[PDB]
Amino acid sequence: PNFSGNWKIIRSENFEELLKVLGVNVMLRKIAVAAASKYAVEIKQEGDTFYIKVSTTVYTTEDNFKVGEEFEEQTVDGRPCKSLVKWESENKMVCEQKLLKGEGPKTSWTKELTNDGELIETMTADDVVCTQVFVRE
Ligand SMILES: *C/C=C(C)/C=C/C=C(C)/C=C/C1=C(C)CCCC1(C)C
Repeated sequence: PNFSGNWKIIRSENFEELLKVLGVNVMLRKIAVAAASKYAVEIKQEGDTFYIKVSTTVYTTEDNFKVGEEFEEQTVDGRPCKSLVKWESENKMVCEQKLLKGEGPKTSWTKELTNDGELIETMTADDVVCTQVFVRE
């Protein structure tokens, strides 16, 4: 049992405050928080190669990477960035991002497989950490 599976969110904490740090106005933050209640993640892991598909009711993106190899994605607020994933431990990885253009808050994410079958994702902007918890569908 590795990261592979179809994961459905059961809990999201501090997501609105993450988007506030990132400059989203209140009305869209509330609509984004509602959209995150349908957040789903599909993972296929082969070694340190990861295929990820993150989706909501009306949107879906893919985001494939290999640990230790730089790649391009977008920050949570949508700005292009270059990213590098490393292991922290057997079942936790950390990704550091650097903006491709301009400046902005410092952003990163983590994924972790817990002993109790949960997937925990965090997303960070400066001081503020959002935590989302998933279970296998
Ligand atoms: C390893 C995990 C990854 C690459 C996931 C990143 C997640 C996002 C960029 C999520 C963004 C969201 C919005 C901007 C609006 C509300 C719904 C979300 C959670 C899909």
